Amino acid sequence: RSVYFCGSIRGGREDQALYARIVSRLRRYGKVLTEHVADGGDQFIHEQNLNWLQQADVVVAEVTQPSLGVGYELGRAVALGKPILCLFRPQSGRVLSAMIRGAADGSRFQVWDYAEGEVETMLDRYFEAY
Amino acid sequence: RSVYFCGSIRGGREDQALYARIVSRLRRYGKVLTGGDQFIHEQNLNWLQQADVVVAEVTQPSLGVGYELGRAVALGKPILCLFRPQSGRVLSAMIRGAADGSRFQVWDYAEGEVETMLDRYFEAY
Ligand SMILES: O=P(O)(O)OC[C@H]1O[C@@H](n2cnc3c(NC4CCCC4)ncnc32)[C@H](O)[C@@H]1O
Ligand SMILES: O=P(O)(O)OC[C@H]1O[C@@H](n2cnc3c(NC4CCCC4)ncnc32)[C@H](O)[C@@H]1O
Repeated sequence: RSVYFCGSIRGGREDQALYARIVSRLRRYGKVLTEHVADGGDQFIHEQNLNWLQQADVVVAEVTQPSLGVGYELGRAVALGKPILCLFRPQSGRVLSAMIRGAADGSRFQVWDYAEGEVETMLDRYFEAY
Repeated sequence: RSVYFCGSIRGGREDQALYARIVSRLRRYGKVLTGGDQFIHEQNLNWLQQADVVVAEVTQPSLGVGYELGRAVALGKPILCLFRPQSGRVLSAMIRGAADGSRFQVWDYAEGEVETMLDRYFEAY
């Protein structure tokens, strides 16, 4: 089973520690294809990621930090019909993009509010139901 | 003929005045098309499917602008991305790496140059 994890890089690395926790937890549920997010130029990066996205069985995104790449990955993922879980922290004090919040089906595309400490329990809840 | 314009909102409205200028200039080249959030998403995707060209100002990081570009690429839309390196920011590798120089172009520009960059692209067309 393949999992594609999305999180901000050039959008900012403020949530890196949280990304590492998410990736560690995701390894219980499959192979994390994009593990370097939590640590040939741009063309290669893009194509390598697109190939991984096509292979992935599920896409998990932490969407608290605004990022073009995370948004782009989610857009491509929806077009591929992938099951998507977005995780957002309201305590950040920001309001989540209407385009992400509004993409929610509440089934194939889920957007869940969580508190920083609960990330592991949220992922367990999703992958128990998956 | 019809144009979808993308720019950061909840990502930050720092460049809002610039966006307005982009939109004014786009009017010469086509019709600019652009629960609560569910409706906004549905409306925008409808416009995106109808669009003949997609233009995005990608200087301010934004999930929504990224998502629009992802959806637009999957639909094979011609895409122009405009980026300001004098902002001090480095552009997303996923956006820059998506470019192919034809159906997906990324153009670096300086403050005051945006209209001429638009004129060139739409004169291609
Ligand atoms: O850099 P932004 O915040 O626009 O996008 C981050 C998202 O887009 C993908 N991404 C962005 N830059 C990446 C990247 N960059 C290289 C590794 C560090 C410097 C260049 N490598 C792999 N994936 C990348 C990641 O999977 C991540 O989820
Ligand atoms: O809000 P972010 O920065 O994630 O995304 C902005 C992009 O996504 C679309 N968008 C986001 N919020 C929108 C919106 N209303 C939101 C609901 C209250 C104000 C913002 N109305 C129309 N389009 C919107 C725009 O076309 C814009 O290009």
